[PDB]
Amino acid sequence: MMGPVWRKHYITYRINNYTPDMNREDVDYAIRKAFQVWSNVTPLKFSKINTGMADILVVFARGAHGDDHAFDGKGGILAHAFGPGSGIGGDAHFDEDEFWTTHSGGTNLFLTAVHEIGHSLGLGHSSDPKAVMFPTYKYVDINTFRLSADDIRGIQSLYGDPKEN
Ligand SMILES: [Ca+2]
Ligand SMILES: [Ca+2]
Ligand SMILES: [Ca+2]
Ligand SMILES: [Zn+2]
Ligand SMILES: [Zn+2]
Repeated sequence: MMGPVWRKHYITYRINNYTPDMNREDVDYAIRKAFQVWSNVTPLKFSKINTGMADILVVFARGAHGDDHAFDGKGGILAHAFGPGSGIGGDAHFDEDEFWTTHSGGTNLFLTAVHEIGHSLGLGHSSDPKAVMFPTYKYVDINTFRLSADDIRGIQSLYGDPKEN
C-alpha cells in the first residue's frame, strides 16, 4: 500500500528563509520550476504565499532545526522532506552546509528540490538511476532534465494525470 496523499488540488508553499549561497530570486525561481515539474503531470497546482500557513514549508538550515532529522554538515544528507499531512507534513528542508547553485557546481537547487518535492507529494525512492527519485544526487542540466517513466507512473498512481481538456 502507499502512504497518504494531499486530498485537494490547490497546494500552497512558503519559502521560510533563503540561502545566501544564491540570489533570492533564483531560489524563488528554482522552487517554482521544481513544483512545475510535478504540476505538469498531475492535477496539482502550487502557489507561493508570503504569510499565512502554507501546506509546504521550504526551509534552509544547518544542524538541528527543530524536527527529528538534524542535518549532518557538508555532504552526507543534502536535504529531506516529509510526506503529505498537516503540520510538518509536506515540508522540505535543505541543508545550508551545502553550497546551493543555479549550475553544475556545488549542489543544484532546482534538481534537489524536484526530488524533495517528490517526497512532499508522497513518493519514495526509485531504483532507476534515471529517475529524479533515485536517492543520490547526480547533476543534469535544467534544460535536459526530464522526469523518468518511473517518476511519472509513481506520481500518477497517487494523483492521476490531468485533466485538460
Ligand atoms: Ca549535509
Ligand atoms: Ca506542512
Ligand atoms: Ca550554504
Ligand atoms: Zn528537517
Ligand atoms: Zn530522497
